Amino acid sequence: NYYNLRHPKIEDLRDLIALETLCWSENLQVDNEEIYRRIFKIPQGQFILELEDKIVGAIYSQRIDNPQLLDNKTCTQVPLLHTESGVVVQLLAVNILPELQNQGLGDRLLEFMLQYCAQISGVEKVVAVTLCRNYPDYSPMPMAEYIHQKNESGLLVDPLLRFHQIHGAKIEKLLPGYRPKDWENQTCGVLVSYDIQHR
Ligand SMILES: [Cl-]
Repeated sequence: NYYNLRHPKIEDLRDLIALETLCWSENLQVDNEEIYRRIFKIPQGQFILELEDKIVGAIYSQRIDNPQLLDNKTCTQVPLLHTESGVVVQLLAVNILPELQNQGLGDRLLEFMLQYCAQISGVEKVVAVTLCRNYPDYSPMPMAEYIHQKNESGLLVDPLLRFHQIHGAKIEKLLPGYRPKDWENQTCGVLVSYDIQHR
């Protein structure tokens, strides 16, 4: 329960690759080179969660000029969009070791990140391209309808979209072809946005 939150160092590389493998299927993982880019080129944009000298989580980001740039892109191209002075922070992933999920860690990490981005000079907006977890249970309902499907009390039915919703995200739109290998979601990412102006 003794947690530390810090920016990554190069030495974290192998543990963060290990975290990537544990958190995502092979088709959904980013490659080792991208983990290295984040920690070498943009350490101020990433946060690592430690539990007694062991990494158990990470939240990642980069800065881009505007969300429209994400249209018609794949996840492997989006690193090329990074700009040092971009007014939009793009959250790239929230990773929590599966054995430690549903303990509020993701919640705390996202909140911290959101607060942190709100005080970065020049940053106007935060967005993320996330994805559904349970679309195969609802197929063939169109994904464009599914991503807004709320139960009777109003939380989104999809647990990954709900996570963003409960932290103040607005579901913007589908991004077809964002993840060519994500066949359960028919390649589609989901763009969400955070209004950070109150922060
Ligand atoms: Cl640059």
